[PDB]
Amino acid sequence: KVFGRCELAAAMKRHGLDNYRGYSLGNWVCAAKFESNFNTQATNRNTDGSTDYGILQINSRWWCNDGRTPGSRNLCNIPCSALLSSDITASVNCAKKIVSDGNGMNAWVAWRNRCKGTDVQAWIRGCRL
Repeated sequence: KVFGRCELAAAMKRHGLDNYRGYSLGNWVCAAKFESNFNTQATNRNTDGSTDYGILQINSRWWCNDGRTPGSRNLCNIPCSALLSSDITASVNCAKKIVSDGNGMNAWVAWRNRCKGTDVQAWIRGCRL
């Protein structure tokens, strides 16, 4: 499912992501935009052979099991197919785990190189949330 900008923001707020570990809702929308483009089915193979899954392009190396990432962990205890569901609940649950560590939303390359430092608030602008 390809989300709308505001639709998604609204859904993430519902899931306890607005200012989660100090990161306002616009940061999360911005990340989704440049990670998946709001498409929950986005998958992307990494050079190391791990695969990024879903709306927030969560990685098989650490967070989920795709059954083909040798030497990996599954710290969110989920199949990576759980991350392509149009119900964003496992993506968001697993995001809270990733951001709660020590590198924050710097774990998301697209956030760091495309959101960090921006007027991220623009991503929830004109959204009835």
